[PDB]
Amino acid sequence: GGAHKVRAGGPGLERAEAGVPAEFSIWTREAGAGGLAIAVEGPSKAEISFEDRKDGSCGVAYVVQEPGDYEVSVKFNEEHIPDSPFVVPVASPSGSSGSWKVGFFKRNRPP
Repeated sequence: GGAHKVRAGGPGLERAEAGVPAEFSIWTREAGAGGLAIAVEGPSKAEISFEDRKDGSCGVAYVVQEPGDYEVSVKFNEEHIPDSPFVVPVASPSGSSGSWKVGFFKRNRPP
């Protein structure tokens, strides 16, 4: 348990543009130590990066190449946090078949 206490928010959980970094944060202070999993699923393979803010928050950014609908999931100890998975329409800025899912897993350790 503990996923219930985690929150995430940011523009990258609402809308994104192909090739533009889509950003959000995850707040894990009340949840404490446990395993955090962050994944992006959609028609292209995401590149995802993380910044451990050392204050019980995490900065996430992902970039996808192809427009379409993507799901961003955030799980804590293998359970979806509130509002996860987030469905995000990715627009063209102003195709190979199948779908991809790229996930990153790391132990959250409060400082």
